Amino acid sequence: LGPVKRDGEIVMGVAHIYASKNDTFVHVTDLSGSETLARCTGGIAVRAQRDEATPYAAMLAAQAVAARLKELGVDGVHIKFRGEGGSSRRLPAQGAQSALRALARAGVKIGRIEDVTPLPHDSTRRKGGRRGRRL
RNA sequence: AAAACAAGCUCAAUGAGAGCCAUCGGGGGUAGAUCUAUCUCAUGACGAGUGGUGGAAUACUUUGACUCAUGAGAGAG
Repeated sequence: LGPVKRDGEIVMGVAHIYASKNDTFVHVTDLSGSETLARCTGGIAVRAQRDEATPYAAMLAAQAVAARLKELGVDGVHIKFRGEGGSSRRLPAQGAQSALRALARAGVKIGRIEDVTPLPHDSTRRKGGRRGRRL
């Protein structure tokens, strides 16, 4: 129970797919900023830690949200892609594009996909150092 | 005082210096704005993990972190 729909109207929301190595987030919310059901690979998504970020486990979490959305029930959610933060400069993982596609074939209506990765303008030092990571 | 020596001190170097003219450039200094990013703090939303890895653990978490939204501050770039 929620929308109190007018009759022949469409209700829209947001996705916020934060895709980063080690985890995936499908934290859907209203445009204003009131959070609806979220979920993620780590929580209800799986187990292990091995397979948090892997694109099956993102695909499982993105059905678990869209179970609820029809129920709430929204309709379609705008998708914004967040990769990772500024110092690292990392763009979204593979687990994004499986999470998006599970919402489509759930199925939930969509539109306006954006990359909202916080990139810096120069700014700060990375981890590691001069030589950086060497493994 | 009045003479004479054509009295005399070369050239204007793809040597050099100085001058003048219209440009050019992340040359240097001082002062103030600007742009995202990161961190902190305050408020709201949610409700079990988040992090991190070849794989894990130490670590922070319902005295509500992690993500999402607004607002203020800081120092560096």
